[PDB]
Amino acid sequence: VASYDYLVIGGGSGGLASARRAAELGARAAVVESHKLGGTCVNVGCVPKKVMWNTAVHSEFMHDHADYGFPSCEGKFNWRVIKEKRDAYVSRLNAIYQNNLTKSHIEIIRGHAAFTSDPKPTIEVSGKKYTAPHILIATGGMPSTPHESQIPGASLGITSDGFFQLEELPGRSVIVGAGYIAVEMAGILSALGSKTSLMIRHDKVLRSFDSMISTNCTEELENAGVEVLKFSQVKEVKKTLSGLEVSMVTAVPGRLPVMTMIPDVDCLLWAIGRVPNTKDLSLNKLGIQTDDKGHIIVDEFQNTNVKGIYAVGDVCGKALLTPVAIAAGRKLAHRLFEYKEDSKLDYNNIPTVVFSHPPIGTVGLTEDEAIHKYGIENVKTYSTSFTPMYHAVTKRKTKCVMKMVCANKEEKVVGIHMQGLGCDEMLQGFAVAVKMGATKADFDNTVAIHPTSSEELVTLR
Amino acid sequence: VASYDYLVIGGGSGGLASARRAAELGARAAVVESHKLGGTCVNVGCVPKKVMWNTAVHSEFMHDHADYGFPSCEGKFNWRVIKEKRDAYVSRLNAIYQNNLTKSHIEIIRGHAAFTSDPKPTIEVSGKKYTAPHILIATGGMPSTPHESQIPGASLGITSDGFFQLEELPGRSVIVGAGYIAVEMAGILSALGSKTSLMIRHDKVLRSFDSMISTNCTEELENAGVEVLKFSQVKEVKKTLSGLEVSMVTAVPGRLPVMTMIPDVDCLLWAIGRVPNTKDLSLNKLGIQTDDKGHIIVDEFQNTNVKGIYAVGDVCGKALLTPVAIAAGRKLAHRLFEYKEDSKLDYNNIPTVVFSHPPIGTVGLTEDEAIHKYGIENVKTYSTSFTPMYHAVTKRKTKCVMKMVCANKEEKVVGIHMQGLGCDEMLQGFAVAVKMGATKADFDNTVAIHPTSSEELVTLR
Ligand SMILES: Cc1cc2nc3c(=O)[nH]c(=O)nc-3n(C[C@H](O)[C@H](O)[C@H](O)COP(=O)(O)OP(=O)(O)OC[C@H]3O[C@@H](n4cnc5c(N)ncnc54)[C@H](O)[C@@H]3O)c2cc1C
Ligand SMILES: Cc1cc2nc3c(=O)[nH]c(=O)nc-3n(C[C@H](O)[C@H](O)[C@H](O)COP(=O)(O)OP(=O)(O)OC[C@H]3O[C@@H](n4cnc5c(N)ncnc54)[C@H](O)[C@@H]3O)c2cc1C
Ligand SMILES: Cn1c2cccc(=O)c-2nc2ccccc21
Repeated sequence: VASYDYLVIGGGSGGLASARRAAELGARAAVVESHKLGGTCVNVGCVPKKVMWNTAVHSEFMHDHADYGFPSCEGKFNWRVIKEKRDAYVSRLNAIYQNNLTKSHIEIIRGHAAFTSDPKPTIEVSGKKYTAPHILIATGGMPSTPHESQIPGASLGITSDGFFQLEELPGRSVIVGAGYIAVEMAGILSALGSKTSLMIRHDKVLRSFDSMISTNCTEELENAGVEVLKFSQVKEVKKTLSGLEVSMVTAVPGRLPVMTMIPDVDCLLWAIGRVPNTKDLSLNKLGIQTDDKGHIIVDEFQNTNVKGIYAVGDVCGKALLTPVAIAAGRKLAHRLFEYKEDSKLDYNNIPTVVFSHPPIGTVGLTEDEAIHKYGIENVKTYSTSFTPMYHAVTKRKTKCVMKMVCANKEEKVVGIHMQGLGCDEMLQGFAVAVKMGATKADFDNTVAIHPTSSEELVTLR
Repeated sequence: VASYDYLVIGGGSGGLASARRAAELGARAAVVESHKLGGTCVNVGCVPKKVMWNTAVHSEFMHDHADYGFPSCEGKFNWRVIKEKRDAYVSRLNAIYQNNLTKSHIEIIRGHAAFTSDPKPTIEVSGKKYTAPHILIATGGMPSTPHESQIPGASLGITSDGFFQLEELPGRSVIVGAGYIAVEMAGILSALGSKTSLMIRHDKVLRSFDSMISTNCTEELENAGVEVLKFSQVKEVKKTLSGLEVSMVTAVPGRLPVMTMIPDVDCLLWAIGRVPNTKDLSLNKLGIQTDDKGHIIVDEFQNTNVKGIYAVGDVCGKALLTPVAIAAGRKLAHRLFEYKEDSKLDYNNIPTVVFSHPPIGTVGLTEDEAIHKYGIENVKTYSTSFTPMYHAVTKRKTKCVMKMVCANKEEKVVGIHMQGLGCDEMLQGFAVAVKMGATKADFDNTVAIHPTSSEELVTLR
């Protein structure tokens, strides 16, 4: 049995970051990866998604050419052109992350790892065993699909995984789900010319976000040509001559349930959740604790219930973001290999961007969350809504909405929420300020940058 | 003589903001304006500049259409189309600012004000006199042009003022100056198809900015097709058959001076400085103090040397930005009309964006400024340079450069400097953090937003 200081299962965001930082501290480390380095984000996540978003963004701005004094464009978007370049870029990234490991002198173990029943924590890959005083589980998750038993034909639909295998633009797309991935997918497919529907269980998307964002994002989706099918879910999917037929039930409150057949669907995309990647880890061989969804349970230091075994990232089911897996991974490395006992990730005030159109930026508590935590008497929100001067000369419009959530007498900024042009690049700095415990006076004492959208956040009244 | 609590000379950024805030505090206020409300920013500054920048940005991104799988565009940009819409937008803004005053119950006095010799501070407009215990001078400035005596034919050139009167795209443009206005003008004219030169006295533009920015911006200008004429200045301008001939002298260090004639120039644009608007104020009638350039001298509370007379904004020659005039104006209002004796503008850590291509964002001290202030032993800078993943699929490239300047053991962030896509909307939040006295750990403790350019500022090493 080959022994290391650090065995890391999964060469994705969390695994790579943690192994690399451990190695910097002197650890003899190995990374196990059954597929491609970079994991979900690089291969079927953040990176390819962003490239597709950028493409969609081009399509959106192109509508404004004539308004800006430019001749109109020629017609045909070509999905295949961007797909090939996206693929190549992902390949470049894979090669880069492989090299990062090697130059870090981190061993790369190719294959699927599973734990053994061996007393001291030990894994097996392709018949070979490996052990370490410290084993990180960073296996991530994967897209959820409905069982055939619940929804006959569901397997005819694809997921975000399949999305990145698409070779052509689907003529007609139905996206099922109301979370950020669903929204991003629908927004991209629609902007690029797919006749797109987004099917949601209630009245708005992003219901976990601040209500202003939930409302605005749903509206902007509709304004952009995305058909939002409210209080609707899939009952069955059937293969037809032209593509797929989606039978859905719509049950709007105050109305009667009605079943509708959606014909001629080229692409049915399930975006209804992620399942952790733990099924084949043989976690039970060591009594490693999971929840009923298969998420690995950890304390605030990413410890599992078993000594010498840790978990970070999507596999733990909390804040499923690349930078979060990375930060928890690095904090863990510092704790184990720099003996910083207090080293852990603070899961409060993690910023998120949703790449809708326009993009969404959020950090901290929703207004409701603040209300519950501080008391309605101790929360004061400031908000504004405007049309960015970018649109001063266009017939097409998007809105910018901003909300600042303040708590207590000092008006501590405990939440910032926004959607609008530039909001994707706008958030990071404000997240630093919020992390620092900025009050509203801190914002107001900061001189504005004009003319930008961002200045509106430091001149709210 | 009509008496008020507050007489404000100039209905621009600083004047409007100060009068409006005074009025909120109950002041009986009047604003004198000889031309259009909104002053320089609305009429011949920030707003129209930004619209033109947005137009130029379209042109830049259009080069990337085919790379993103879109058909190429048709050819002819039409300046006249955007000019008309820009003009209309400026007209809407004028009407808005007029209305803001009226709804604030601020009297609008149309005409040119000048002080009288009357003992108690009094102004005259169109033969009528007005007085107040508090008179704000907020007259702004105007573009500098060389005297014919120094440069024969200089009056054949225009300034940024003339820029916004242009009805067509000049075929050939020469911009003289190295500051942000020069850079923005050249960048816009060039992006829109003008054969553009930018003539600078030394080797780089923006020499007052951090050296990284000065260097990068000069390079990006060249990469974008702007001819940067280094160590060059105009000796004479002559009207020719086709347009203008610009005779310039170039004196590169280590070389001999050489005179070059630039023929067929349609647009020669002077952007070599701003002169304060004080010449016809009859400041001498009250002994109001100015410098040799005509700037009104003030203390930290915007007091002139004369009791009951104040000045804010470009007329004082310090930090010539709209948000600065606004903030100094409002702080002044609070001091005078809410009796907040400590109310004043902090002129440190004012953020600036330069709308080059890509945009520049800066706040705090350059590296050299930090070095001088803290000692080279007490300054640590972090920097990075990358190509934004937006360009992962394009043949055209721009860079993103970021520098964080840290001082002392705590590594207080005393400067942030950057150029790159999205940097215009990125800066504001970081400016709030820097104002708060953020250290590098504050940045590093902030979870990244991925994939963005902005995340690079919280993961510098
Ligand atoms: C469509 C989509 C878009 C997204 N966009 C963003 C975004 O814009 N910004 C953002 O912050 N996040 C985004 N995410 C989230 C993101 O990608 C994840 O949060 C991230 O990948 C989690 O890191 P991880 O290390 O936990 O898991 P992963 O990055 O998925 O890596 C886990 C790895 O372990 C391997 N593996 C699993 N089991 C084993 C085993 N038994 N043996 C050996 N190897 C194994 C896998 O093959 C894989 O490479 C997106 C996700 C999706 C699906
Ligand atoms: C081309 C250009 C682009 C710019 N872009 C930006 C930018 O993107 N961001 C930014 O923060 N700043 C920008 N600026 C700077 C900006 O516009 C000024 O800093 C701002 O206008 C200053 O405010 P002010 O109140 O001091 O002067 P002004 O806004 O110029 O207002 C002064 C006013 O007083 C009036 N006036 C003058 N004398 C008298 C008198 N004797 N009697 C009656 N009325 C009088 C004038 O007609 C005028 O309306 C730009 C400037 C230029 C020239
Ligand atoms: C931010 N931005 C873009 C981002 C990505 C792709 C574009 O094509 C684009 N075009 C633009 C046009 C005008 C103003 C901004 C713009």
